[PDB]
Amino acid sequence: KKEPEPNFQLLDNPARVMPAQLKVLTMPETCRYQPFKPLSIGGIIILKDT
Repeated sequence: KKEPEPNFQLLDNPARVMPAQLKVLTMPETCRYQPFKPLSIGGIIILKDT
C-alpha cells in the first residue's frame, strides 16, 4: 500500500502540545528567534531575538 511516515511535524506559535510529548519538542532550527529557557517546560515563554 503506502508507508509515507512523515517522521517530524511543524506547528505554529500557540501550539497544542500534549504533555507526555513535550520532551521531544523539535526547536525551531536556525530561526530568527531563540528560546530564553529550556523548551522542555510548557506554557508561556519569552523569546530572545536577533
